[PDB]
Amino acid sequence: GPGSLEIKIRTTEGRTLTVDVKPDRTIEELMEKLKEQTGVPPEQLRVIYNGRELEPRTTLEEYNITPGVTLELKTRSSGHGT
Repeated sequence: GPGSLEIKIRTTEGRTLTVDVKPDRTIEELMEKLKEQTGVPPEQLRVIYNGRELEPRTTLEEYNITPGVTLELKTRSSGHGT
């Protein structure tokens, strides 16, 4: 296998990020990386692979998050609470 893989994450800020992650990792990882990259809190975002919505609880291998792809951030405008 590749071990890890270099993907991209276009944000609600309109910028495209570029991080490397492993296919065995969860979307929680992707949300963690984009947080420390652009600064935006992932709890208010949705990761979008090639026009598909990705939940944090699910793995990368489940969505075929392969190297060279562009994930997008569509807003998740609903807070858990105060």
